[PDB]
Amino acid sequence: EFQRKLYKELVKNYNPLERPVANDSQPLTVYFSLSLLQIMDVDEKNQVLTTNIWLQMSWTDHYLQWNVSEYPGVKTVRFPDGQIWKPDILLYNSADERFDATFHTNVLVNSSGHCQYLPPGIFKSSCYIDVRWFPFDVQHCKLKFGSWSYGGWSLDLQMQEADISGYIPNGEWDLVGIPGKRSERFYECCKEPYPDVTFTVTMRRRTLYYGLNLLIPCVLISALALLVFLLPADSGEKISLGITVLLSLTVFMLLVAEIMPATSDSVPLIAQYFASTMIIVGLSVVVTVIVLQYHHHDPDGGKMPKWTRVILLNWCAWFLILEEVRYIANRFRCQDESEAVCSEWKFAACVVDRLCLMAFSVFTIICTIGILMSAPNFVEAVSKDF
Amino acid sequence: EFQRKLYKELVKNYNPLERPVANDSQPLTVYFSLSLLQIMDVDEKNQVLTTNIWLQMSWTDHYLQWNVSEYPGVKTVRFPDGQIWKPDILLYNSADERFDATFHTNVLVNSSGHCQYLPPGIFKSSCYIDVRWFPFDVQHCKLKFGSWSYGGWSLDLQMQEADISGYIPNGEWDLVGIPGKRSERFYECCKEPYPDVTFTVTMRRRTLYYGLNLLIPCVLISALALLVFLLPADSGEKISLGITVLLSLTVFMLLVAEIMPATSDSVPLIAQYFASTMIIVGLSVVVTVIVLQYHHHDPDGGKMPKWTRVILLNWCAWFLILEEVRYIANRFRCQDESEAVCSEWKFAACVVDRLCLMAFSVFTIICTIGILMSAPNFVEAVSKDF
Amino acid sequence: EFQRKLYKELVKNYNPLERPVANDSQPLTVYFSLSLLQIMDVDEKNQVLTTNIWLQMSWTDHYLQWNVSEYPGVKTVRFPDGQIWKPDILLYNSADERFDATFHTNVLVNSSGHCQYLPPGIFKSSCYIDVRWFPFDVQHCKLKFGSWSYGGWSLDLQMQEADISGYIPNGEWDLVGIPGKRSERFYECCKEPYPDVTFTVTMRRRTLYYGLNLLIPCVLISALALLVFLLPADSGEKISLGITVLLSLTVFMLLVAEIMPATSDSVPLIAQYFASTMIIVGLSVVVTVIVLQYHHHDPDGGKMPKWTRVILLNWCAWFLILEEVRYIANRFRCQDESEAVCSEWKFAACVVDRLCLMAFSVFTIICTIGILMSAPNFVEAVSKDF
Amino acid sequence: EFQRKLYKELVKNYNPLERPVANDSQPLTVYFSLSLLQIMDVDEKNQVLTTNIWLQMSWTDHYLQWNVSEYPGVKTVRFPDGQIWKPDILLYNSADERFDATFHTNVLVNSSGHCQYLPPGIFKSSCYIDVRWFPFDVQHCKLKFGSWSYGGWSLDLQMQEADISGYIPNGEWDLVGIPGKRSERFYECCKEPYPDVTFTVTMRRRTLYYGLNLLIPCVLISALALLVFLLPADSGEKISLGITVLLSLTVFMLLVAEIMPATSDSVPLIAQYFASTMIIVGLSVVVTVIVLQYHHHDPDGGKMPKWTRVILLNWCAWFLILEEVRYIANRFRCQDESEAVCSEWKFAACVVDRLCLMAFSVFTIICTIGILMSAPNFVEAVSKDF
Amino acid sequence: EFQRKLYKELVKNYNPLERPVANDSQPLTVYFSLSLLQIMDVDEKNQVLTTNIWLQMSWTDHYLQWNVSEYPGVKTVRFPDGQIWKPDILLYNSADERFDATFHTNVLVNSSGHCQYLPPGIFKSSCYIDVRWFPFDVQHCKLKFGSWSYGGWSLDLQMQEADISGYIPNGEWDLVGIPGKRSERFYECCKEPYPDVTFTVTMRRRTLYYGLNLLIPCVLISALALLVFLLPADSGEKISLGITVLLSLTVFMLLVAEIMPATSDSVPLIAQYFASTMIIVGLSVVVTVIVLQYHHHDPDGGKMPKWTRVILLNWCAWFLILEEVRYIANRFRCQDESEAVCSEWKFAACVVDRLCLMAFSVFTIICTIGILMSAPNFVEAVSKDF
Ligand SMILES: *[C@@H]1O[C@H](CO)[C@@H](O)[C@H](O)[C@H]1NC(C)=O
Ligand SMILES: *[C@@H]1O[C@H](CO)[C@@H](O)[C@H](O)[C@H]1NC(C)=O
Ligand SMILES: *[C@@H]1O[C@H](CO)[C@@H](O)[C@H](O)[C@H]1NC(C)=O
Ligand SMILES: Clc1ccc([C@H]2C[C@@H]3CC[C@H]2N3)cn1
Ligand SMILES: Clc1ccc([C@H]2C[C@@H]3CC[C@H]2N3)cn1
Ligand SMILES: Clc1ccc([C@H]2C[C@@H]3CC[C@H]2N3)cn1
Ligand SMILES: Clc1ccc([C@H]2C[C@@H]3CC[C@H]2N3)cn1
Ligand SMILES: Clc1ccc([C@H]2C[C@@H]3CC[C@H]2N3)cn1
Ligand SMILES: [Ca+2]
Ligand SMILES: [Ca+2]
Ligand SMILES: [Ca+2]
Ligand SMILES: [Ca+2]
Ligand SMILES: [Ca+2]
Repeated sequence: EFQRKLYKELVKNYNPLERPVANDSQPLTVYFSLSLLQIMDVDEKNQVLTTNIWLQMSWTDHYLQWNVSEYPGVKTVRFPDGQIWKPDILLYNSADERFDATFHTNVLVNSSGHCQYLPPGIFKSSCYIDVRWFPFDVQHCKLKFGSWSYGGWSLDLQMQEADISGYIPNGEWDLVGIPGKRSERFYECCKEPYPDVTFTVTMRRRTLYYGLNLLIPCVLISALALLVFLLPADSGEKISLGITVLLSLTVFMLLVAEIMPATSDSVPLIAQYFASTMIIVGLSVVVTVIVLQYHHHDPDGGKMPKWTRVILLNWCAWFLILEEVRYIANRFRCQDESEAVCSEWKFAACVVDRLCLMAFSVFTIICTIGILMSAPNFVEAVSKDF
Repeated sequence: EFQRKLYKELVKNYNPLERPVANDSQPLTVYFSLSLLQIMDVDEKNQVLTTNIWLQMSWTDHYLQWNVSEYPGVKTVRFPDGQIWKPDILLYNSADERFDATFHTNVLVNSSGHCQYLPPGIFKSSCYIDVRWFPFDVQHCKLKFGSWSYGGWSLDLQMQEADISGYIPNGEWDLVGIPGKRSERFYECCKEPYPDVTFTVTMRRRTLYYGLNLLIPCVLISALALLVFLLPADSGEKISLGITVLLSLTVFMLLVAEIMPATSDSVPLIAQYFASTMIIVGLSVVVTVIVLQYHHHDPDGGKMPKWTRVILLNWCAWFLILEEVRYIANRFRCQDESEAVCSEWKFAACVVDRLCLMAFSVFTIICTIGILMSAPNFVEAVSKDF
Repeated sequence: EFQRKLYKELVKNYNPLERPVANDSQPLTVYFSLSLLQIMDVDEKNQVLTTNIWLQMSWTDHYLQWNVSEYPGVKTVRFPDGQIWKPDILLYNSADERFDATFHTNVLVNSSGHCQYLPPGIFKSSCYIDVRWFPFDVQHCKLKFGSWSYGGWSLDLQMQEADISGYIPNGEWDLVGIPGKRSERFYECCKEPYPDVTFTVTMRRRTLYYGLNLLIPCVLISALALLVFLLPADSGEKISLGITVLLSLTVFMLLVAEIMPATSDSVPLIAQYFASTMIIVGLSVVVTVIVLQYHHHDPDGGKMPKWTRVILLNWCAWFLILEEVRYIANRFRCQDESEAVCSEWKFAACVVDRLCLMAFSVFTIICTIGILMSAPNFVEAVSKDF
Repeated sequence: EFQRKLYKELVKNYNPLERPVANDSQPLTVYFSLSLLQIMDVDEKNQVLTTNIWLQMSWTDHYLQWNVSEYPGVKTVRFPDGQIWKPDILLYNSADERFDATFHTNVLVNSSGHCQYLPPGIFKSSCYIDVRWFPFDVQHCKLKFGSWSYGGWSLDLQMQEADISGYIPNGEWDLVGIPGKRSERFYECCKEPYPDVTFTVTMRRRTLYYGLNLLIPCVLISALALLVFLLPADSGEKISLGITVLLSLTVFMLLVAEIMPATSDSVPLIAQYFASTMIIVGLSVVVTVIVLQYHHHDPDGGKMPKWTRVILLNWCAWFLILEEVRYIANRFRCQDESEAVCSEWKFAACVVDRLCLMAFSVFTIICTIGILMSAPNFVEAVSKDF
Repeated sequence: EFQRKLYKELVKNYNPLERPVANDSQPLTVYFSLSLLQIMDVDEKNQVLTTNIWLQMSWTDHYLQWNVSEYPGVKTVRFPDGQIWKPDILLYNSADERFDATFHTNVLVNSSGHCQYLPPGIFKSSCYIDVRWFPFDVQHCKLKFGSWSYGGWSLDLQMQEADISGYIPNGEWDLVGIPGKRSERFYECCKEPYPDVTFTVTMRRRTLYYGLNLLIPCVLISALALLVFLLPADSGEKISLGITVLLSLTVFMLLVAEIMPATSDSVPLIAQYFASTMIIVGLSVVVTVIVLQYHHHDPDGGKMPKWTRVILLNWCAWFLILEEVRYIANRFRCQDESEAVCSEWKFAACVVDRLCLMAFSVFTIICTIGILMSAPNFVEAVSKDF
């Protein structure tokens, strides 16, 4: 009864286009806040963050004011999208391909005129993904909200801290925080400042999954590569193992690239270490192969080039019936002679391959300690996850 | 005729914004229920549940009341979305990217004013997927329904048990149940309690498909690994078989990861067993390779390091014309001597590889019995499916 | 002219919510039919059928009746979605994620009041896919159409046979038929029966493509496996060929799984045969490997275990200067002795591998004849396609 | 000014449902044409053609007629979707899953009443893809446009030739033509003929990309297979090369299948040649393997079966101290005897493998000349592209 | 207050269809500009550019003019989509499949009547991708904006330079510029010129990512191929390494093809070099195989064909008790003779393989220098990125 009379009374001359202020010269104060419920996805490939959030717009409507005594039993009313004025607040850095993911809901109003609007949304935002310290990386993905057509002189957009009380842990990501910042900016379009509220979702990646799925294979690859660098040139399977380890490493680099963006602002350290040890082992497999097929015939066949020889040699010095039996026995002695000789090529391949092992060791230690001493602390993270 | 007169009469002063209650101070009772028709998909990768469901809202409209005698032959009327009042009930934990998948249908009303609303929907919900006990896992995926803008003081949302009479078995999933729970909650947004109805789809996975597609290959891999651990170091194909089994196991781990989420709250036991036996076999292939190329030349070459030797040895003890023929015959005797010797390295690789087999056996038994004695009972499940 | 006057006359007091019947107590007869134009897709993975169809609703509107003499030259009128009454007929088992794929078109009306409505649609329906007899399988995919809010007492939904005159052959599927069935059902929701019309698209798969793409490789794999089972244990490449055939077979099983659902109600016979011959060949490769590395040293080394020996043996029985030359000549005779011996292990591996070949042959014949004598007759199908 | 007065005047009694003709008994002439801008995609997998096109509807509105002198300065007016009458012309064979991709734009009208309507669209159409002559194939993909509810007695849909002046070459496809055909048809639905306009996009594929990406590998595979067929049975790597070439060929067949539909109306010649040479090389690898492990022991071991022997033989005929040295010398002579023998199996494998090479050559020549003499001429196409 | 009175006053007789000009004979000047915020994606496969942009339409409405003194405190008003006139400006070369990605926002108006409209959008445009100079390529992707139904006589569409002040670097692409061009064009549809504004996004690709992910493997492949060409025919692993390098190269070519379009207007130089060195190494592996199995038996077996022999030879010339011991010793001498011979086939394979290495070197140098001296300068680009 009184609800019907009130709804009829309020919409007599109401104009949804009108900014609801008694003084048209004064701006309208809008308290905009956010409630994060769940981080639904982080597409590092497309640099997209898919979140579930409830916005919170609170403002005052000078015309929607009634007296509870006049209308007993009704302390609230609801007004849908087009029946009253709502701020045109939206997400600037949206990637939704509709550019507005809000599900328009009812606006709740009470006698004093305080209007609440909590539109939910599956918001897809564009946030820059940093993979320099992968996979022990923290991402600061931004959500920039603001009014499109209402400026500071017409809409004083204030900020209230974001709400994470209802947040549901994702499992693959850990929500460090979601701080907000209200900033006043000017654009090369318009003479009025347009305030914005930027909420910076700061979240840290969880590494147990990638610790047992990815890093264990990686340590296996490293150990196999060290094993390859330990086998001598004459080893039968040192060339085969090098080749096989190469192909596995390459496949696994492609795996890393599948889930990582093509942005050139930085390179995943894991992939950089991959490529490094990759060139190192490939160079070692190639050197062993050139030593085994070109230097084999001559004890000083690979030493003919002036440069190759002097390099290796000086650098190593610095760094360290009767006649019948006659014929057959002579030929057998020649066989024995031809079967049991090694020359400076075995020693050279051992030196070169030892140098390759040393180069590989310089890279493993440096990368391991560097990833340990990363801005997203690795020691503390593993202490937490292990 | 009378239908036209009735439709004209009912919408005289009706306001769809008005909550239809004679006493505006009293809340409106809404009986919300659900009818599950088919589980359409379970994207474990994105942790999404795609279901087909018919909602069931039943309430009372004080203004839509007629007398059948006055309007003979019309016991019902239908009102579409915007012509009368419907509750703003929706799915909180939605992932639809429209955030409302309901197809708005007609509201059915009878003379007493009892209004029915059964909007169908392809609902995409966010539910946490537990893969700890994969693939013998049960999932409790939640569907949280509630009114967005109407609170307990305005909408007493009651719950009626869900309906599965029309449910169609998926084939890959078995519907254990769909119990409901009505809860009253407060939010850091608003001073009124907002009741919700949470239906917990509890469903168990079917394993015949994964029993013959996945587990049979797994047992094959395990048997091949045991075979690898049984072959001696001198075996020609023990190093090749280890490598090949490694690559197959890795591929198959990647297969598991393709269909499993990256959540770090737990690890699939199948994948954990993969990684375990993987490191075990790789360590065994590596040990055989170091024994075959570094220890080969010297009978006590690998025994030079103090630590390696003492470990193996003490632990094993605790755990257990004439002159022409002269020359040629002497050299042939030397050949015979050089061709028929084995040393402590064969025994050490047998001990080490035997220890690797023992470690692999400790893991196989433990994991097999553990998966047998899982909270989602495995013995009963196989009894059902086999 | 007269068209304008007629359009003005008809919408004087028309109410689209009103069911257009002179007697409100009587139901309205709606003849619902279907016209299938093209089967666009069959996603066996998600069990979805994507079709192009034109619905056909024919009914009678008591209020849209004019006299052609009064309005010469106008025998028809068109009314869009919201201007007049249309039945709320829709597809129950829809998977569209809008749950209504109809493109709302104009309703055609003639002087007698007979209204036609032929909304086209790309309908996505959920139909259970049976892969038991893959790839010689027929699918009965259902399309259940019905009114959502109008029951039998208000809407007598009759069925007219479906129209395939304009159907376009898909090429991968053959349309055996599309019979219809009108059924009256009750639901745990409502006191009125709600009739439905179910059209059962019965279509058979075409196998020429899969006959030359898939089955030819399969027969190749089978022949290679038989070849593996024919080679003796001492064969150099019998262990390598077994391993390679294994990996190829596994890859090809994964190919089958890529296009097949994970439903556990049945298993593709092709995949079952895969897994069978897979375990058989793997067991044979494993047996040859255990015979070649453990039994090699001793002529009765594998015969030490009591059980292994008795099994093989009894089952086979049921189933079937001078002194210098002295030294060197003696050692050469010892070499000759050591170089030219085979023992009961060659015979045992031949017996065991022969038994593996017999097991493989029992499965090939049984599966080939079974697939020949399938409910979707294979002999007639190949006669048609070959 | 005059524009406002004109817009007010025209919509006085206008009814968008009314067909705008002075004589309601006469049909309305609609000139429908098309402007193709870009072929955006050809999904051969789903048999879908994605095009960018501007429709062109031109007709006459008897009621939208003004006098320029009465309204100076306004020679045109614009009317959006629902303000005036537009024909319900749409694409019958659409695959858009909205079934109408037109972006509704303004209708342009001039004093004589001539109305223009040029709605743009990303049209997805279903067109049958012929891969028989792949990749030198031409596709005739149809676009069938027509009015849904207006028939010949009410809408005389004329055709004007399509416009390609603004067309942008795709690069992967060459637009041979886009001829149109206006046809009058009847349906098993309705008593009135419903004319249609069918534009047949006839386009030819470009093969430089597939000439250097695909065909070069193919010729490599063919040469490797010929090499395999040239190596003798005793060749060490003839069995390995055959196996490796097999696996590569299979992978590359799967590549062809990835981009080709599963339609069984025809088979890609490239894939047919693949499968042919595949069975040929596999049969040759298998024959060499049976000759190398079963016939090896006995010079007439493979000649025991009556059938195998007679076949090969007749068909080939039609087609073409002292005693110490005694012992040791005798055994060495036996070694020499056992080391240097070949028998009828080498000759038989050469004959059989030569026959396999001949079968492979019969197929290569036949397929190469056939693809040369294809309905989509290959010689002229390569002359153009090379 | 005054805002309400103003909003009521302005919409008294306003017609959104009316072009807002005092003189209907004169055209309306519309200043159209653009603000690029972020390049979201470049799908080279489908030749699509996904951008985030804010349009900027500025024009004048003769009817929306008020006096600030009459309405104090209100200097601006906002009008949504359908309440006033907006130009029908859209993107001609759109690929959105809705063909309009603009999110319709409010139109801002001030007392003088100057109307601003800044609709944001995720615009998907079709732009031709040039991969000739991959990956050091620059793309000129066009955005053609224009009015659909308003021509030059009615809409003088002027251009203002695009705004990149708020642009966010993508990371994978570098924004060289976004120049604009206003052009007047006629169409085979209409008698009036329809001006357009074309903004040409000129952007350069970043190569650090592809420099360490892609090019490093490529140089590895090249070095391995050179190594293959250095090994002699008798090398044991020269045939295996060639085969393995072949398969890796092919896989990596497929990787290039995965991210590259099938357009035949040009070929990626990287892929062309792939195919070249691929045929070269395959020809070398094939030649070594024919030399090793057909020429082996006879020292002049491959020299029998007249052509093969003369080619190689002339081109190379231009380019450069007692009797017992008797028997056994004689047979041993025959063994020695048979074991230590090479013939003109080793020299011929060295010559041929040397020629293959020379052909490979002619291609490596030519392609490396050509890519260095590309229109998108490579030396400067690497100087920037390295
Ligand atoms: C509210 O309305 C009641 C009843 O009309 C009246 O007595 C009271 O004065 C009003 N209060 C205010 C603050 O206007
Ligand atoms: C219903 O209407 C009939 C006819 O007007 C009247 O006789 C009867 O009293 C009414 N019943 C009620 C319960 O109002
Ligand atoms: C604006 O309005 C004020 C107040 O009515 C009036 O005094 C003044 O002359 C007006 N100015 C113009 C330029 O019309
Ligand atoms: Cl009508 C209008 C005026 C200004 C604007 C823009 C200024 C800031 C940046 C985007 C939006 N808010 C957009 N529309
Ligand atoms: Cl106007 C309004 C008031 C309250 C709410 C919220 C309170 C609970 C949680 C989501 C929704 N229901 C949302 N909108
Ligand atoms: Cl208002 C209303 C009443 C009944 C129904 C349901 C009964 C049958 C099954 C689905 C639909 N038709 C749906 N809505
Ligand atoms: Cl109301 C009505 C009448 C007829 C038709 C159909 C007849 C032809 C084929 C499709 C459409 N045009 C569709 N709707
Ligand atoms: Cl009503 C009408 C008239 C003309 C046009 C076209 C002419 C130019 C090219 C596309 C569009 N602008 C489109 N619609
Ligand atoms: Ca991710
Ligand atoms: Ca799944
Ligand atoms: Ca399919
Ligand atoms: Ca394609
Ligand atoms: Ca890209």
